[PDB]
Amino acid sequence: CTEPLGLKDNTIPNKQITASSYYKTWGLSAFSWFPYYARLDNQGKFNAWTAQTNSASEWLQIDLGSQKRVTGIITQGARDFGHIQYVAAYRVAYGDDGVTWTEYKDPGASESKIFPGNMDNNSHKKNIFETPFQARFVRIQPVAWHNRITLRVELLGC
Repeated sequence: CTEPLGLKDNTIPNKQITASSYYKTWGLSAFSWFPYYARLDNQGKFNAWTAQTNSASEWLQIDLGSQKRVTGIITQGARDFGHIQYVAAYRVAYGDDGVTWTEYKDPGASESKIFPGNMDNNSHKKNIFETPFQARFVRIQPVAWHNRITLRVELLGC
């Protein structure tokens, strides 16, 4: 139960990947870093999701399309005009209706777990949830970043 859930191979459609906001270089639609570009190993100039602002109130939401057992996550950052960008730490939340959420916590913990993220633009960083959760929706909540909040993702499970 550690299989890719569909982000990298486009099985999860673009409309199912949303975010608090997305970046547009100098407001040009042509320079959009759409939420649905946040797919592992996405190639090209605009190959990742980048939040409009660098705030801990930003989030990337993935609708798996159906309930799945989520056991892990893999992330990458990206590069924009020679500048390395990536999320260095993040929390995870999940749910089934897309409007109510549960922040991931170790059993008995009062604080949501903060997962160690990337440290560069292309290396894959995998985290395994010691306590898998069942859910249709998953959101990644950046807590720390380098230059910009930028992500490419893949969720693992079955």
